[PDB]
Amino acid sequence: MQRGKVKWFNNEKGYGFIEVEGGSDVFVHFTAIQGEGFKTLEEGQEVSFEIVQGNRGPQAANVVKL
Amino acid sequence: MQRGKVKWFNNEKGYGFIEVEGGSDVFVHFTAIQGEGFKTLEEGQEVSFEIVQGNRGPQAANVVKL
DNA sequence: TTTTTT
DNA sequence: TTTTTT
Ligand SMILES: [Ca+2]
Repeated sequence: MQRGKVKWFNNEKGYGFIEVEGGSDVFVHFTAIQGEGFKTLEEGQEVSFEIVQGNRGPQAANVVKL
Repeated sequence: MQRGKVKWFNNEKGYGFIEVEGGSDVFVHFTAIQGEGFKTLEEGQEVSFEIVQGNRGPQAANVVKL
């Protein structure tokens, strides 16, 4: 196990490097990253969903990218 | 269940709207989105990790944002 | 990205 | 975002 700080990361390429004090940078591919990822939708994305009603209006539930 | 097409989604705000044929747009909060999210690292992020050797050299495994 | 239009 | 330097 090692501690480091992300040197840079490129979201188009899916990788970057971690800097380590007194050592070489370490390559990181996105698939190695733990934890929940960032949830987003792109303009034009086809989706299925359920409609529900909240106190501020209707909204989508169970939104699946088709 | 309904189908639609994302009209716009704002990553800073964490929400957007889904267009549906013949109906009002439907609001979508990011927390309603299903599937794995986008895995990324931000420059300067402190991380822990393990090192493994692939056929192009060492790389990080089990990368956790601290 | 933490809640109703762009 | 699909694999070694911004
Ligand atoms: Ca307006």
